[PDB]
Amino acid sequence: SKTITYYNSGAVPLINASELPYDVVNLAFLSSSSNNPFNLVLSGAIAATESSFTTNTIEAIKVMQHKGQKVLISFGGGTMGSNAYRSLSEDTAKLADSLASFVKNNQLDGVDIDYEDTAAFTGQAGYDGAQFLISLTQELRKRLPSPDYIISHAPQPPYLEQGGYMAGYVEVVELVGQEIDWLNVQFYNNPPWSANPDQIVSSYLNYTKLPNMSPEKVIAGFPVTQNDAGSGYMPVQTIINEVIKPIQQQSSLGGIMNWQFSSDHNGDWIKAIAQSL
Repeated sequence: SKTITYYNSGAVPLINASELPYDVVNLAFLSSSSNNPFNLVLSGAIAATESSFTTNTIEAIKVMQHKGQKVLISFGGGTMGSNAYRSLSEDTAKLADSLASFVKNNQLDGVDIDYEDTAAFTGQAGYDGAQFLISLTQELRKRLPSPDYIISHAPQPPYLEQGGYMAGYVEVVELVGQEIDWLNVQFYNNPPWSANPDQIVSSYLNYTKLPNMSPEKVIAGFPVTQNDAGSGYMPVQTIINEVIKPIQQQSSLGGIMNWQFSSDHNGDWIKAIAQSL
């Protein structure tokens, strides 16, 4: 199983992650400028400017990588507009080249596609979101081959519900799941999954059985603290004993993701979770 975290807030120095039991750190975020959607800009504690990492970030990445940890840039995030994606969907190869260049020029291990434009799975966004994610994944994987590079996505549970109205990622995994390393499923901000372990477990198992998916390719994601999500916080003892152990009893568990690194005091959360894996 793998342990994954997102780094957006800088309240805890990034280099602290190099001494904690994380396998993957997603730097959040790279996203479209309001100006021109094909110009990608950085946000969060990683950014010295819109186009550059801070000095401390650059060093922390090297130290993490020396430890055998993988560091991805997360593209997207919750604040990226559907209108920017609509434009990008008309030239995914150009977007892929920009992302691949950012990964290579900053010596990263790949990309996390944190895509949250739900309306593009319901016919309300003026572009086909599933075909966008399918094409973007193919073009990115062309430029960032396995197994040297990682491509993850971060879907929300409705995206993966067979037969659902917003199940865009069912189509995604059916067409290009073999090219995706794993899914960081956000079991938060999404009723009725939020803080509902029984529903999280049954859905997790269903997702591992989608075409091209497996336990290894599905990571269960949670907020560290109450302030990390509008809904879905659960104490770590509940995650362990009502999510992790029930999944381990029936299948295997690809891993645990959290939002977000700087909310975890002294790394206690990841230490307890890791232990349980």
